[PDB]
Amino acid sequence: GAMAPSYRVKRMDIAKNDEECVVNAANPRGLPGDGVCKAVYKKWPESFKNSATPVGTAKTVMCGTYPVIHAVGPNFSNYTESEGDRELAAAYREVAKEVTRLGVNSVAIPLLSTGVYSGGKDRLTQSLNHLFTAMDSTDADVVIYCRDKEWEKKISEAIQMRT
Ligand SMILES: [Cl-]
Ligand SMILES: [Cl-]
Ligand SMILES: [Cl-]
Repeated sequence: GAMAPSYRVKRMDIAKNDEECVVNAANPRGLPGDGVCKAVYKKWPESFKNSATPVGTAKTVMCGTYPVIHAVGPNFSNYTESEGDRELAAAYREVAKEVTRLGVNSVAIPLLSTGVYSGGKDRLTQSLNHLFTAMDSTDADVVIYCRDKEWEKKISEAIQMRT
């Protein structure tokens, strides 16, 4: 575990992370996809061997010795708000199980279901709060990756609020 487990936020491409493993915002079919998923496919394409997994789950595939945790959030275009919220919470719970099992001291994580799976809604707070619920009991250093300047400020504020 990390000496003093922390949360941090960075505004940059998660494919250039400085952590011991990465969480992909995957699709259920293990396809290259777009956004975070396409960046992850370009950087770790070996990790997409048998990476298909259902919504609300995470499946880890090694690229060399570097673990890629494929986490499948719900597409809110297809799910009800209620069922989508349950599957989004579940995906993060499965990420915490994998991070624990791998014994890593640090993980790079995107906000699941906040881009093309958002159903056109701002889900920063919803997604981040499910991330915290799952990861708070882990002792890995968590580094959240985002691309928008206003998102970086709001995520940083939420981290700092808990102290
Ligand atoms: Cl970048
Ligand atoms: Cl997304
Ligand atoms: Cl973003």
